[PDB]
Amino acid sequence: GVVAAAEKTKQGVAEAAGKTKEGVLYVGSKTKEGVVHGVATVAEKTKEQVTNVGGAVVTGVTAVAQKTVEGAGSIAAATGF
Amino acid sequence: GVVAAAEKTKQGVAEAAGKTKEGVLYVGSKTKEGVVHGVATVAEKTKEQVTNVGGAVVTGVTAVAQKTVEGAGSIAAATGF
Amino acid sequence: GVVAAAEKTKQGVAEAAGKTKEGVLYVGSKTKEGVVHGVATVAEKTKEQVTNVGGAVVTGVTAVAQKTVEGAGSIAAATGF
Amino acid sequence: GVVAAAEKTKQGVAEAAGKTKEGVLYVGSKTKEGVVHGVATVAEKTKEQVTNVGGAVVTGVTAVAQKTVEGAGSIAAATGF
Amino acid sequence: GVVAAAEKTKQGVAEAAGKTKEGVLYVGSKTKEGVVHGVATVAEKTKEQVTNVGGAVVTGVTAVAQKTVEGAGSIAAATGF
Amino acid sequence: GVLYVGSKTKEGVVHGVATVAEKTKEQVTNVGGAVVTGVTAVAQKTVEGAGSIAAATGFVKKDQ
Amino acid sequence: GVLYVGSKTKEGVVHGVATVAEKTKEQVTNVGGAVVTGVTAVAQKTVEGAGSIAAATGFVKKDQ
Amino acid sequence: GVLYVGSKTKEGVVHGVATVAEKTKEQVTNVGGAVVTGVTAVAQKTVEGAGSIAAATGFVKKDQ
Amino acid sequence: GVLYVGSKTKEGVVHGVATVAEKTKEQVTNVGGAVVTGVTAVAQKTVEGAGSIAAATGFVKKDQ
Amino acid sequence: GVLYVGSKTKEGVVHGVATVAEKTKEQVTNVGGAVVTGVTAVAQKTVEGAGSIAAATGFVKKDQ
Repeated sequence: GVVAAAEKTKQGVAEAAGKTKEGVLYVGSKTKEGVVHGVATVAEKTKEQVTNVGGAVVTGVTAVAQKTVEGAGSIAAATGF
Repeated sequence: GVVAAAEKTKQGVAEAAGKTKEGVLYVGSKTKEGVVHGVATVAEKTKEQVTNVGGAVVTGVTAVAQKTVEGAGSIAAATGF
Repeated sequence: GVVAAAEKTKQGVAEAAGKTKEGVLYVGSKTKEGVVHGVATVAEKTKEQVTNVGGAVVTGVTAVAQKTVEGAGSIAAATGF
Repeated sequence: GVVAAAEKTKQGVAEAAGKTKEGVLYVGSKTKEGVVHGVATVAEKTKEQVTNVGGAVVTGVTAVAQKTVEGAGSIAAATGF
Repeated sequence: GVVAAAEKTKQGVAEAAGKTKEGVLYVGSKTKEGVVHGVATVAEKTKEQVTNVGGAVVTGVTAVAQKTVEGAGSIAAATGF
Repeated sequence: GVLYVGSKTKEGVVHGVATVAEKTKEQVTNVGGAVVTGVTAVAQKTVEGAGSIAAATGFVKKDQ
Repeated sequence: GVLYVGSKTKEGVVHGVATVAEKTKEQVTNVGGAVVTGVTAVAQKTVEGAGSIAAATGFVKKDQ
Repeated sequence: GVLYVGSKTKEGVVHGVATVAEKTKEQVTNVGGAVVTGVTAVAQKTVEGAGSIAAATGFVKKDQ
Repeated sequence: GVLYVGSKTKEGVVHGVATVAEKTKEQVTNVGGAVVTGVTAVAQKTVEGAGSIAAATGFVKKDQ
Repeated sequence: GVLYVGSKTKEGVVHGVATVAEKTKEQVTNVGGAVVTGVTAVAQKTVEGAGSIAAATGFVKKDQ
């Protein structure tokens, strides 16, 4: 039994709410998951060599956002039998 | 039994809500998952060599946003039998 | 039993809502999944060599947004028997 | 039993809603999945060599947005028997 | 039995709420999970060599945000039988 | 020898203005004045002139 | 020999203005004045002039 | 020989203004004055001039 | 020989202004004055001029 | 030979202003004065001029 009321006013507002469940607000928010940012470099001479044989190799600048549910999550997996 | 009321007003508003469940608001928000950003480089001489044999190789600038449900999630997978 | 009412007003509004479930609002929001951005480089001489034999090689600037449900998700997969 | 009412007004509005389920609003929102953006380069001399034999090679600037349901999703897959 | 009321006012507001459950607000907040940021370097001569055989190798600048539910989560996994 | 290769430039730009008004009541009673309550995006590059208003919103000018 | 390769530039830019008004009541009674209650994005590069208003919002000018 | 390679620049920029008003009541009664209660984003690069207002919000100018 | 490689620069920037007003009551009764109660983001680079207001908010100027 | 490689610079920047007003009552009765009660972010780089206000908020100027 909720009641509001205004009378003999020049500017009146009557708000009446019985039950309320507010919700989530993301205002101007930020989120970063698995991020690289601003990787500056100055190298007069650069050399990068990779010699992979039957394996997994992951080089360079990498960013990964990985959600696995029922499996083996990895970035570089190698397996033999 | 919710009730609002306004009377003898020059500007009146009567709002009456019985039950309310607010919802999610994303106002001006940002989200980054698996992102690279601003990778500057100055290299007078550069060399990149890769010699892969029966394997997985992942180089360079990479960004991955990977959602697996019922499998093995990876970036570089190698397998033998 | 929700009730609103306004009387003898010059500008009146009577809003009455019995039950309400608000919804999601994305106002001006952004989202990035698997993104690269602003990769500047200055290299007077550049060389890139790849010699793949029976394997998987993934180089250069790559962005991947990969959702797998019932399979092995990867960026570079190699398999033998 | 929801009721609204306005009387003896110069400008009146009577809104009455019994049940409401609001919906999703995307107003001015953005979304990026598997995107590259602004990849500037200055290289007085450039060379790119690839020598693939029975394998998978994926170079250069690539962007992939890949949704697989019941299969192995990849960017470069190699398989033998 | 909640009640509000205003009378004989020039500017009146009558708010009456029976029950309220406020919600989460993220206003201007930030979050970083698995992030690298500002990795500057000056190296007149650089060399990077990797010789992987049947194993997993993960080098360079990497950022990973990895949520696994029912699997072995890793960055570099190697297995044999 | 200038070179623009894929460059960008924004001079006097209004970009990406989003707005939502949901179930908002509103009652205005204006008498000889200005009442602004809506979206308004103005973008200019050059506005040159003495005694000149370059962008006005809800303005009331009564001089002598 | 200038070179712009993928460069960017923003001079006088209003970018990404988001706004939400949900279930807001509002009652204005203006008499000969200004009332601003809405979004307003102004972006200018050059505004040159003596005695000049470059951007006004809710302004009341009554001189003699 | 200047070189801009992927560079950025922001001169006079308003970026990312978020605002929410939820269930806010508000009652204004203005008489010959200014009342500002809304979002307002102004971005300028150059504003040159004697006796010039470069950005006004809720202004009341009554000179002689 | 200047070189900008991935550089950034912010001169006169307003970035990331968030605001929330939830269930706020408010009652203003202004008479010939200024009342500012909203968001206001101003960003300028150069504002040159004698006797010039570069950014005003809730201003009341009555000279002689 | 200057080199900027991934550098940053912020001159006159207002960044990340968050504000929340929850269930706040407020009642103003202004008569010929200034009342500021809202967010206000001002960012400038250069403001040069004799007798010049560079940023005013809730100002009342009555000279002779």
